Amino acid sequence: MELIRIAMKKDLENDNSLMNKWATVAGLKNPNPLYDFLNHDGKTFNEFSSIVNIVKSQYPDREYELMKDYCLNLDVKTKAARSALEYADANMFFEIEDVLIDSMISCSNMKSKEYGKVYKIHRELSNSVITEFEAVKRLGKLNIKTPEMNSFSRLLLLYHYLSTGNFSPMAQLIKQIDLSEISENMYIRNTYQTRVHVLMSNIKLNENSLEECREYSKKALESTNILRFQVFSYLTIGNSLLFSNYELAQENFLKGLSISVQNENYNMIFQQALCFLNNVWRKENKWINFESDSIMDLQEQAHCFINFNENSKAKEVLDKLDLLVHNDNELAMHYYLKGRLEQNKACFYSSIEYFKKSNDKFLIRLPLLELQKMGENQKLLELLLLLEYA
Amino acid sequence: MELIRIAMKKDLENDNSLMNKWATVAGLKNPNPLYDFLNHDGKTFNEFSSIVNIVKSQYPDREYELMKDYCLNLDVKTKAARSALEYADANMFFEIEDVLIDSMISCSNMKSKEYGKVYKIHRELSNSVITEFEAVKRLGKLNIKTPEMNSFSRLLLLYHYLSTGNFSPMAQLIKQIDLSEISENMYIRNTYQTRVHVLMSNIKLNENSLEECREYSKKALESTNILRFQVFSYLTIGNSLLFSNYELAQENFLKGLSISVQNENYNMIFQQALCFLNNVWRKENKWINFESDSIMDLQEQAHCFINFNENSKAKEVLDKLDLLVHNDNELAMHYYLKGRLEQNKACFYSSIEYFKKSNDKFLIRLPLLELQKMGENQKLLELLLLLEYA
Repeated sequence: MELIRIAMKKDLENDNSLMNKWATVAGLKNPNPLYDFLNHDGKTFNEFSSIVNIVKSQYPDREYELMKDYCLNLDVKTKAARSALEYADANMFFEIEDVLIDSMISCSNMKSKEYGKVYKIHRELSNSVITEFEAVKRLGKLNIKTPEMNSFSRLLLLYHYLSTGNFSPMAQLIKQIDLSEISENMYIRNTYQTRVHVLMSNIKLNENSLEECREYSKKALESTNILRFQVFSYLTIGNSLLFSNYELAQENFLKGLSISVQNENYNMIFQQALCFLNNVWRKENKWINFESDSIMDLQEQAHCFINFNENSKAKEVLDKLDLLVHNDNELAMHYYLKGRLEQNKACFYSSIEYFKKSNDKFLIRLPLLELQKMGENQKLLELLLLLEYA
Repeated sequence: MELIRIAMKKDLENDNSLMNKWATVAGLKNPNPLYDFLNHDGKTFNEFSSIVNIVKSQYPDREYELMKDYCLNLDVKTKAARSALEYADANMFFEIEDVLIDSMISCSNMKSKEYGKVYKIHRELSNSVITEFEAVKRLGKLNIKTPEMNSFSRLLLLYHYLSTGNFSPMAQLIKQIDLSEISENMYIRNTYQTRVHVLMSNIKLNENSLEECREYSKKALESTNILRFQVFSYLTIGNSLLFSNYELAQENFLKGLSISVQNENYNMIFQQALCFLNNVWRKENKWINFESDSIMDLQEQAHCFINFNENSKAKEVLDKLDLLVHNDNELAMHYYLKGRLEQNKACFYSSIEYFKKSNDKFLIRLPLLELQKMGENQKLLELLLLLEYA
C-alpha cells in the first residue's frame, strides 16, 4: 500500500464521517470511487484533482512526503501518472518529476510517452542543457498529437522567454494557447489555466499594463491551491506596485514570504523582491544579501550604496560585477547602476537600449527618471519612451 | 480600319521589306499573324506586346494618338482589351484607362469585369475618392479569381503606401506578390514585373539600402520600353545618390528630364528632384518653383532660404506651410525645416518621430546630421538610429 492509503485507512477506523467528508472534498459525490481506491491496489480516481484535494485537506503538512510516495508508485502508462507529471512540474517537485519523466519516455503508452518527452524538453531547456533552437527542433520531430502537449509545448517556450528576459515574443505566443481543446484531463486543463493566468499577469507587468497585471494575478490565486502559483502571484502583484505603493508591495512580498516559510528558493525570491523594493525607494535595506556573488544580489548591494552616496563601496561592488558574465537580461540594470554612479547619460542610453531589447516597459522607468532629473529634453524623453526595439 | 492599320497599310504599299521587319519587332516568327491582323478587322495578336512594339518601332512620335484609337476600338471582352487596360494604366493614360474601365465593368466577360473593377478601385484610391479601408473592403468583396488581379490588388496597395508615406507595410506586402502564377497574359506579367522592379527599388531606397536600390532600378530599365517606368527608375537612382554623389544624381535627373521633354508631370517631377538635390548640397537653386502652393515646392523654397540664412523669408514660407495639411513624411520634413530655422533640438526630435512613423530610413539622415552638428551625444544618436516606431 501507499503511505496515503495507509494513513487514510488508519484515520477511517477512528472517524467514519470522513467518508462523506472526503467524497465531497474529492468531488466524487458518492464515496464508491473512494472505497474502490482504498480497497483495491492500483485503483485510480477519474481525475487527479481528487487525491490532491484529499491530501491538501487531511494531511497538508505532509503533502510532499505522501505524494512523492503516491506518484512514484503509479503505473506510468495511466492518466493518473500523466496528471502526476504535471502535478510534479507545477509544484517544482523536480525529484518526482524527473524520475517520472525517465520512466515515461521508455514506457509502452503512447500518450504518457509523448508527455514524458515534451516535459523532458522543458526540463532540459530550463537548465540550459539545450538551446531554444534545439528545443523547438525536438518538439517538432515529436509530431505532438495531444491537445495537452500542444498547449504545454508553447508553455515551456513562454517560461524560457520569461526567465531569459525575452518578453516580446510572449504575447503572440500565449494568445495561441487554446485550453478548451483539452477535454480528457481536467486536472491538466485547470492547472494549465492557472499557469496562463500567472504568465499573462507577467506579460501585462512587463508591458507596464498594471491594473491588468493585478487582475490576472487575482484570477490565478482564485483558480489554484498550489503553493508555487500563489507564490508567483504575490510576487507579481507586489512587483506591479514597485513604483507606486511601498507598503502594499511590501505587504504582498511579506504574504508570499509567510506562506513559503520552509522553502529556501521562495524565501530567497521574496527577500530579493523586498531588497529591490527598498532600493527603488532609496530606503535603508535590511534585505541585502552580502554573502552572494549572483548578479542580482551584487546589483542590489551596488544600488543601495549608490542610494546613500557610498561611492567607494559601490565601485567595489561594480568591480565584482565587471568580473562576471551578464546576459542581456542583467545588462540594462548594469548600465543603470553604472550611469548613476558615474553621473553618465550615455550609460542610461545603453540601459534604455537593453530594456527595449528585452521589451521591458516596466523597469525602464528607472533610467528614464534619471535622464529626466539630469534635465533631458521633454520631447526627447517622449521619443525614447515611445520607440521600440526591432 | 484602325488608324494604326491605315498607317501600316499606307507604308506597306511603299516598302515591302517592312513585313519581315515588323514581324521581327513584334516577336512573331513569320508575318502570318501580321497579315491576319491587317486583313481582318478586329483580329488581335496573341500578345499585346506585338502592336505596342510595332507602334514604338515605326511611329514612336505618334504612340499615344495611335494606341488611344486602337485601345478604344477593342472588343472589351477580349484579352487584348485587358492587356490594353494595363497598357493605359502603366503609361498613366488616364483617358484611355478610365473609359476602358467603365466599359469593362459593364460587360459580360467575368475576367474583363474583374480587371475593370480592380483597376477602378485603384483609380479611386489614387484620386483619394475612397479610403484605403474602403478599397480593401471592396477588393475583398470581389472574390478575385484571376492571378493577374491577385497580384495587382496588392500592387495598388503598394502604390498607395508609397504615395502616402506609409513605407513599413511595403516590404512584407511586395514579398506576397507571385508573378509566376500569371500564365495567360505575358504582356501583363512582364509589365507587372517592371512594376515590381521599380517598387522594390523604392522600398530599398526607403530602407537606406542603396546599392540594392540602384540594382533594382537597373533591372527595371532593362526590363521595359515604357516611358513611365524609365522616368521613375532614373528618379530613384538619382535620389539614391542624393547624399553622396552630386554630379551623378544630377546626371540621372537630367537624363530623366531629357527623355520626358513634352510631358509636364514628368518635367515637374525631375525639376523638383533637382531642386531637392541642390538644397541638400546648399547650392544655388534655379529649380525652385516660386509659383506653387504644394507642400513639396514650398518646403524647398523654405529649405533654400534657410540654407542661405534668409530667416525672415523662410519664416514667411513656413507660415504658408503652417496653413496646409501634411502627411507624416511631409511633417517630418516640416519639423526638419523648423528645427533648422529655430535651431531647436526638440523640432529635430519631432522630425525623427515622423520619419520613424513613415519608416523612412533615408531622409532621416537630414535631422540626425543637424543634431550631430549641435553636439548630440553619439550614443544617443546610435539609440535614435536603431530604435523604430511600433
